[PDB]
Amino acid sequence: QTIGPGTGYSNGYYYSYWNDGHAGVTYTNGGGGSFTVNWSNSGNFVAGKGWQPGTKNKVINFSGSYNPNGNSYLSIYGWSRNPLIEYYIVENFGTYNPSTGATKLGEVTSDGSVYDIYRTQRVNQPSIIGTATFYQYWSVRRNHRSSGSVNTANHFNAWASHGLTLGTMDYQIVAVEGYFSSGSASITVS
Repeated sequence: QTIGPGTGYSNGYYYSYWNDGHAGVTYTNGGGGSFTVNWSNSGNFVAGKGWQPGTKNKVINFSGSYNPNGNSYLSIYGWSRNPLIEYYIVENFGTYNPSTGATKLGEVTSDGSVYDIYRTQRVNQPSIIGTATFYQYWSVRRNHRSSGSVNTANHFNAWASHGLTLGTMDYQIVAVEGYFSSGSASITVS
């Protein structure tokens, strides 16, 4: 509620807010499923509310406003362990296209749009377990939106048949991620 980086609960919802230490972000937990993040000349941060652990069949609802001014993402975001996987199903984003860099593996239609499916590999990056090497799986929504429902099952199933296995689920969050930019977002999860 103007919280510094951390993990916890605040009315049945798990929250996770991570940043690289750069100034510029203010993350506020609101009641229940709500949080606000406002950032001006940020570094890299990831902030959001949801579930710990997540599930391979959750259908996640979100509303509110997302107003990026530069490099940012609004995604269903989470991790799995063994294998260590960072995954993103991106609903909307700013000036930087998330697929830059990626290998396209396929497509899937869910909740009103087809999404393009990509795999990237992070080498010696922070993870949930500390500095690690891991694959990053992405579904990018062609038709961008700031509110809706996501049936996660569709994405995890598509990923599976393109050969992108997932281990045991860690947290599963609706997150706004920023990379050295500015913006505003107020979102509510359910």
